Amino acid sequence: IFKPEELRQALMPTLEALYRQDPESLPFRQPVDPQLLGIPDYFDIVKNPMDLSTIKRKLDTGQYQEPWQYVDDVWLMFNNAWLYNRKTSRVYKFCSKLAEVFEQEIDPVMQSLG
Ligand SMILES: CO[C@H]1CC[C@@H](n2c([C@@H]3CCCC(=O)N3c3ccc4c(c3)OCCO4)nc3cc(-c4c(C)noc4C)ccc32)CC1
Repeated sequence: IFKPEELRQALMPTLEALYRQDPESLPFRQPVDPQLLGIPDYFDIVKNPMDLSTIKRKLDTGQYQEPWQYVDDVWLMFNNAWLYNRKTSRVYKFCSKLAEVFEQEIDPVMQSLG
């Protein structure tokens, strides 16, 4: 219902705001690799992986038809990390910071799109 360029122009700054977060975004900039990490149970627990680079690609390639699909992918990323990692880990606390940032950025944008 939305043109892919309008979605990208409006939404990409909110993704850029996540990428700008250092150290917090670094573990989220590429898909979780259970082979490199030695965690063969990762895809048992996380059935639908998501990360910043995959969200960026879906914006870049026109895979979102409406902006709540983008918001849902961002929250899928967050919920995957909170689900798999322990609350004392960097990834878990880093994820919480990304959620704080995203909440503030996505707010005016979703209003502007609808
Ligand atoms: C810049 O490419 C690298 C980024 C980080 C690396 N990676 C590591 C490493 C494994 C070595 C031992 C260590 O200590 N790692 C580490 C952990 C956190 C870091 C960090 C390094 O450096 C950047 C800031 O935070 N574990 C990770 C866990 C996840 C993850 C998420 C999200 N959901 O579920 C899981 C499980 C994702 C990436 C991970 C992988 C390539």
